[PDB]
Amino acid sequence: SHVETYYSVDGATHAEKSKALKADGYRIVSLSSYGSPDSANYAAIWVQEEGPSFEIIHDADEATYNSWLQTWKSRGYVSTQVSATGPAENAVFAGVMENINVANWFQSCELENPWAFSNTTGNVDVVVKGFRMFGTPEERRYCILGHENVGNEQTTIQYSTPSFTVNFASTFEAETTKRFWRPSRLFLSEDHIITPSFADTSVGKWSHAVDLTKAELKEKIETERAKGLYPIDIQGGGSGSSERFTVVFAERTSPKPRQWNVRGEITGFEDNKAAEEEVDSIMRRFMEKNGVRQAQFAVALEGKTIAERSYTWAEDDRAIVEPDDIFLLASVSKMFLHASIDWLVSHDMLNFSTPVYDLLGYKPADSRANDINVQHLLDHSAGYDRSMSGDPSFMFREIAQSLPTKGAKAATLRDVIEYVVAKPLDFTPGDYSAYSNYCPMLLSYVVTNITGVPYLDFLEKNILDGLNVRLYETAASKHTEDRIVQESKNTGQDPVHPQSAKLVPGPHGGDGAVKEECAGTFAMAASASSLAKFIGSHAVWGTGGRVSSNRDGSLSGARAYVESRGTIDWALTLNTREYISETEFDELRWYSLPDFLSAFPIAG
Ligand SMILES: *[C@@H]1O[C@H](CO)[C@@H](O[C@@H]2O[C@H](CO)[C@@H](O[C@@H]3O[C@H](CO)[C@@H](O)[C@H](O[C@H]4O[C@H](CO)[C@@H](O)[C@H](O)[C@@H]4O)[C@@H]3O)[C@H](O)[C@H]2NC(C)=O)[C@H](O)[C@H]1NC(C)=O
Ligand SMILES: *[C@@H]1O[C@H](CO)[C@@H](O[C@@H]2O[C@H](CO)[C@@H](O)[C@H](O)[C@H]2NC(C)=O)[C@H](O)[C@H]1NC(C)=O
Repeated sequence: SHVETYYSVDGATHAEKSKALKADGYRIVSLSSYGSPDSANYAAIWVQEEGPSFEIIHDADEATYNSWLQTWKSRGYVSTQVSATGPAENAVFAGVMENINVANWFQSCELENPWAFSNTTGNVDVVVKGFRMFGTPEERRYCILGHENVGNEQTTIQYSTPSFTVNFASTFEAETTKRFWRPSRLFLSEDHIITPSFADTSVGKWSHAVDLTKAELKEKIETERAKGLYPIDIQGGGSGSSERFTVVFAERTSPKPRQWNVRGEITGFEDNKAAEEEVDSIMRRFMEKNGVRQAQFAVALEGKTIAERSYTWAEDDRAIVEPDDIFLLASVSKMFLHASIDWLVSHDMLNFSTPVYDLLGYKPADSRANDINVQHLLDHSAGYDRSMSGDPSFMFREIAQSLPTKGAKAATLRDVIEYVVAKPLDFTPGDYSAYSNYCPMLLSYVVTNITGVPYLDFLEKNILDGLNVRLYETAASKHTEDRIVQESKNTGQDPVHPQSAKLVPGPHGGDGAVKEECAGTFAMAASASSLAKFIGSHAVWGTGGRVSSNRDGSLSGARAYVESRGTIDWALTLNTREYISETEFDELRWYSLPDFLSAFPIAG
């Protein structure tokens, strides 16, 4: 639990301190090598706790390191730290091998490009555990070490190549704007380039400093120690006068464990308690394997909830999901648009046959766009193929920049429509269907245009019948204390501030959508229960009353599924789409949960 740190020590001092700390029940959790290969310096962190046997090496040339690596590999040991300093031909190496059980690990110190590490790892997702960009600027070499990502941990590392240098301040700001995201390591090269790695695991309060002299580091370590933060990473770079340090501090030595929580009741089943045990077992296996933190399952019969199970597999700093919490619905949002158009047609305010752009007063660049009717947009047969021409729903930034205001103002729904009506169709209306986010955007504008009511107002008054279905607002700052965390590793350029260079999280504009203009297509949020209830009297797919079909949505931060099968309706919400693969999700929604509904009947 006690944390011992040293930095700016030579091989001989490292070896003395190592032998004494180890003999007094410490294990090495961080090793950095830096400086000149003829006089390398070391920074190390040691934690006083029990654990498996380990081996360390330092001042090792390539031959000695590879021989020692291969030797301890052959004895079941696993590389957990790797560092190198100097020109390729002349480099010295340091490392830690541990007697741990890791299925698959990978390491190369011969990479000339860090992106080449994927060829080493094949089809296996890894968490990078060790790194050093060594060599020289003209002849760059990389040590990269990765462990198989058991638990599907969410991580990033931003590499610098001979042809691109990471701006550390802007990367650090972008990555830590994502909720719970924190530095794991701040790797540092001899030419003072930071290669930072991030995680959304929790070590309590944390802090960091970069570009520190040993004097500044010593002060910073004392400052943080008084506050009860201890070093979890330390990295040196440079020799002599230009020696500098990165450091990350945390309250804890290791990530908090996740804890399992379930809320809600199954009420309308033959054997309610045996139904809970089985579906809990299914969801628990899925969430543990895929590292999913927050999820909901719900069954409804004729618009009435007969089952709700809300699931948390999360550290104690994530809210415990309840059945009435709301999840970003992504393209499940579309069934509310279909219901809105159904309302307008059956109240004689619109026809399936109504030509849309003539109704709006637009003169398309494509004569064929004059034939696009309400039905074409419901069916996605209107002529918009995003595989050919890209997806307008994620082009708000590029669209705003094309305006006369030249990116000073965010693009509106109307701006996207005007942009699209001035571009050709990809195909003749009605020839085939191509799944389109844009088609229900244009129909959401038609709803406002015909009624003079904002789409959200129209939904509350005439469609939702008091269901808590809400716009998921774009801005990250509106979501910083939300119970439900919409999780993505991803960041992108900001469509709300189209002249800003600063990357925003994927669920908060990073994916390229302004959610305020996408209520009709994927920007709504609701409970699984609200979904299961709604599809009881509305088409889950297509337009009209209840049908036997299903609908899903995928955005950065969200996965949702709803299905009407037989007499009942069921829904599933996840706080992520970054589960392991589609095959994990498809198995859950197409075998596991349907096979549960078969094996556990509703009340007789
Ligand atoms: C249904 O959708 C259509 C298509 O979007 C929409 O028609 C558009 O309405 C706007 C008004 O909101 C029209 O824009 C006007 O165009 C005239 C010239 O033709 C301009 O001079 C107008 O300027 C006024 O407004 C400006 C902005 O506040 C001010 O800068 C200025 O001082 C003026 O007061 C104005 O821009 C637009 O031409 C149509 N577009 C088409 C293709 O018809 C329609 O209003 C929607 N209907 C409903 C009921 O919502
Ligand atoms: C929906 O369809 C009906 C029937 O085609 C349309 O009603 C017609 O409107 C046009 C234009 O004003 C008239 O010339 C016809 O005489 C109307 N027919 C009838 C039977 O009333 C209606 O305009 C369409 N709605 C929309 C919004 O396009």
